[PDB]
Amino acid sequence: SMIKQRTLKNIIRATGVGLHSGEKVYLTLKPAPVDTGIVFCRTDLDPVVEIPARAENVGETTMSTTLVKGDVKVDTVEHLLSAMAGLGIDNAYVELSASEVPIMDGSAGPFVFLIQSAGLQEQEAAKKFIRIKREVSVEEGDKRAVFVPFDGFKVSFEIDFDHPVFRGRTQQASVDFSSTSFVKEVSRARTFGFMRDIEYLRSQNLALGGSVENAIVVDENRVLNEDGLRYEDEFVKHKILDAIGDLYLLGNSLIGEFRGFKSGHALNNQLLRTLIADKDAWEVVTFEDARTAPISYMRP
Ligand SMILES: C[C@@](CCn1ccc(-c2ccc(-n3nccn3)cc2)cc1=O)(C(=O)NO)S(C)(=O)=O
Ligand SMILES: C[C@@](CCn1ccc(-c2ccc(-n3nccn3)cc2)cc1=O)(C(=O)NO)S(C)(=O)=O
Ligand SMILES: [Cl-]
Ligand SMILES: [Zn+2]
Ligand SMILES: [Zn+2]
Repeated sequence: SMIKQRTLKNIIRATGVGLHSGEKVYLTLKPAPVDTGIVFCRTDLDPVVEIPARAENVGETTMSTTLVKGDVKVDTVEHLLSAMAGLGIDNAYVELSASEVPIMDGSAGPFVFLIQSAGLQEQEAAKKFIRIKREVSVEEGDKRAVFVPFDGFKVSFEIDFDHPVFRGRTQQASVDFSSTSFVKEVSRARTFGFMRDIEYLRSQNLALGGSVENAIVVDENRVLNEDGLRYEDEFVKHKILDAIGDLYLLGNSLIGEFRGFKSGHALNNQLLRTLIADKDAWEVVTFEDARTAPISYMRP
């Protein structure tokens, strides 16, 4: 059959705290009709404020990706969006009782598991993909983010931390999703930050919810998490996870390749804005036969 749009098969509920705000938050994911996209809804507000998870609604990009509308925000959307992108969810309502998505364990793992426990539902409309037709590159300072045409979906990233826990380690990684599992090899990679910064971050209402329970906390010369890392390259794999979530603000799955060098949320969003504006560089495609497409998805 054709590759169909997907939504949730059942309502998902989760509770947690915002990484940056520390606020308790209830998250509810609900099915949504064809061509809705992913839409966040601040249900603590009346009337609610609904913000489509789209590049045009990105306000702040300092320490997380934040959506804004009116006076209102939804902070830290990237890890949830990474899970929804990795599982191929097109349409969903994401209700939140506070201004920040819960951080869970710092990775996309818990969201992936909650979604896959609920199940996905195919819908009676073709899934639309954005295919990169021409290279699009943005740079600022020593940072670079690029889309290049590629028959599939592939994400590469390089970091360069002047820090003794990072020097001599694997700071580059490349994942081609024709051969590597998002679920197994990317989704579990946790966010990370530095003990040196915590008093300063908190003085700015950042990382107020952060701890070893939801982040890899790096001290001056060692990782503080007593149970260790999930991947030897967990840091760069988390940057790949972040990039997948930020890229999903295009609103559709990508057929193309992303390469990041010290990119973060701000440059990722600048890349999306430049791609969207360079309409010669992309097109929207659908697949009447899943067998012949360059990307394939797990059973729903
Ligand atoms: C079969 C296999 C891999 C399956 N697959 C397929 C697609 C994606 C994927 C993830 C993100 C995006 N995207 N983000 C932003 C925009 N678009 C697009 C596609 C992830 C994945 O995992 C598997 O087993 N998965 O468990 S495989 C044999 O390659 O291991
Ligand atoms: C932007 C980014 C990272 C986001 N982040 C994550 C964790 C912390 C953090 C820092 C210190 C502690 N802590 N100190 C003592 C005890 N606990 C706990 C958590 C700070 C932060 O800013 C990201 O993942 N965005 O999605 S990242 C990897 O791209 O730089
Ligand atoms: Cl950046
Ligand atoms: Zn992150
Ligand atoms: Zn052009």
